[PDB]
This record gives sequence, structure tokens and C-alpha cells, in this order.
Amino acid sequence: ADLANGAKVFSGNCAACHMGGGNVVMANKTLKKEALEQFGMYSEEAIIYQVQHGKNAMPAFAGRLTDEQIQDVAAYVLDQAAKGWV
Ligand code: HEC
Ligand code: NA
Repeated sequence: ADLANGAKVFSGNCAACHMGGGNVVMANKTLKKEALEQFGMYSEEAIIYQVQHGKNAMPAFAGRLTDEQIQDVAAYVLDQAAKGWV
């Protein structure tokens, strides 16, 4: 993946909800590593899935973002989570 492209994707499409790695809609479902691991979401393929199909209040991004942008944002989120948010 292109992590830098991911970050741009994130900025425009994900951070209105996941501001600085949080979650303004459902405050237990953050992008922090510990949180992701609690729900079996700390993997590229898990995130790609979720971004593609949505879940509840999280919008689906299928055929709004390209395949490459969805891969790249997933890779960005895991890499930010691993480094630490904010
Ligand atoms: C508000 C309109 C959101 C936008 C825009 C995006 N996400 Fe989201 N996300 C949101 C909610 C309310 C939830 C909880 C859904 C549920 O009921 O379980 C989530 C969850 C995720 C997760 C999982 C987090 C975890 O389990 O701790 C990930 C990894 C995730 N969201 C990533 C993400 C990406 C990369 C986004 C943009 C492309 C994105 N989300 C948008 C709400 C919202
Ligand atoms: Na990855």
C-alpha cells in the first residue's frame, strides 16, 4: 500500500467520525490498537471488509472509493494504530 495516499483518504473520508483515532458516533469503537484487537478488527482484511460494506452507522464505501484507496486507508489505519494516534 501507499500509506501517504491512505492518510489523504482518511482525512477526507474517515476523520469526520474517527477524528484523531476516536469515534464520535459510537465511542467504544475507536481506531486504537487495543480497541481494534477487542473486536477482531486489527487486520488489513478486516478493515477493508468494513470500509467496503459499512456497519450500522458506518457508511459503506464500495464504489465511492477505488479498490486502491480502500486498501491504502486500511493499511494507513493499522500503521497509525501501531504508531499511536493523535
Ligand atoms: C461516521 C459517519 C463514520 C465514518 C465517516 C466512518 N466511520 Fe468507521 N465507524 C463508525 C462507527 C459508528 C463504527 C462503529 C460501527 C459498529 O456498530 O460496530 C465504526 C467502526 C470502524 C472500525 C472498527 C473499529 C473497532 O472495532 O474498534 C474501523 C476500522 C473503521 N470504522 C474505519 C473507518 C474508515 C477507514 C473510514 C473511512 C473510509 C471510516 N471508518 C468511516 C463511523 C464512521
Ligand atoms: Na497493512
